[PDB]
Amino acid sequence: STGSATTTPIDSLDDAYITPVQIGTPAQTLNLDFDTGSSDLWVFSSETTASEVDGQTIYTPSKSTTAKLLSGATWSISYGDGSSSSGDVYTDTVSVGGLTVTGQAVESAKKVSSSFTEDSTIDGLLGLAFSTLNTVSPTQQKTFFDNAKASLDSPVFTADLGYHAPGTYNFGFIDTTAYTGSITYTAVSTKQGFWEWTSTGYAVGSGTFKSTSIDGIADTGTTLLYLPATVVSAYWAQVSGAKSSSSVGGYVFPCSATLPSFTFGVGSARIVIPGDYIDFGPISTGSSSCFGGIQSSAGIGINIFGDVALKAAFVVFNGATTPTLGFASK
Repeated sequence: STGSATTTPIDSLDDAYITPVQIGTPAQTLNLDFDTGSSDLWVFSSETTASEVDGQTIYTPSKSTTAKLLSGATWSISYGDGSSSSGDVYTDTVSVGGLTVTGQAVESAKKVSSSFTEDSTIDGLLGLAFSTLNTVSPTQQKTFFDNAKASLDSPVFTADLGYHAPGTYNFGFIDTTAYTGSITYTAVSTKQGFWEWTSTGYAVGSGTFKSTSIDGIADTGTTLLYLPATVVSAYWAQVSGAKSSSSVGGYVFPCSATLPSFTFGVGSARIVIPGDYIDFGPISTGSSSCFGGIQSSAGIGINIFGDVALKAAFVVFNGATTPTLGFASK
């Protein structure tokens, strides 16, 4: 089997991407944020505290003939940005782009934090990291990908995120028309439950490439590129007037600037992030100070290759017995 679904930016800044997902019988279609940095499939639901729902589409398990309460199971998750959600658990049929899993754990939110409530476009998350991070207790549950894997033509999924445009998540096959050149594969550590890999270095603009190992995670659910302070300082030093603002919470730059590209290494290969991808626009409406798309990971504890980096590439998440990650230009 295979599946293929279009993923669409939620706003003009590519702050996140949503992908339609069919849950239950008859299908209830919710727009979920596919997150390779977490391992819970959770949704706004008929059980979500009413004051915490503001425009989202909800899953109503009582209207699904295939829904079953997973008795005694609860879940609770926090994310790197301090947002959180929690609730109980159903199993139901879940389909993505024509690929169907029966008996998938669908985590129904009873509570969500304000950031989720305030984002009307995101109806929940679909985690695609390793199932060892799944938060369901007392019986940990598998991700959609792990459940699907044995049925897939090949045990892989791919992320092809667009810049200010739709893109694609494919399951079970590699679309050889979707990238240029060759895919370079690199080793993954699953020790922390993430798609964790080591970049071979970086360049700023047309500058020379610095060979240096940068350990980080491929995370479709994080908007920006978070790298060590040394690397980030070297980037922003090439933008006149750029500075780190403690009050704003990161590097800002004059909106009149033309940003340089940023290159990262994947083995001997190179992925180039165009300067435009690094512009996240005015810090507040009407401001001439713009927010940068490359920020320090110093306060986080891990480097994160988020959407800013990933959308410059065609990315293969290879879930073979020994997982690997592949990157191609496109």
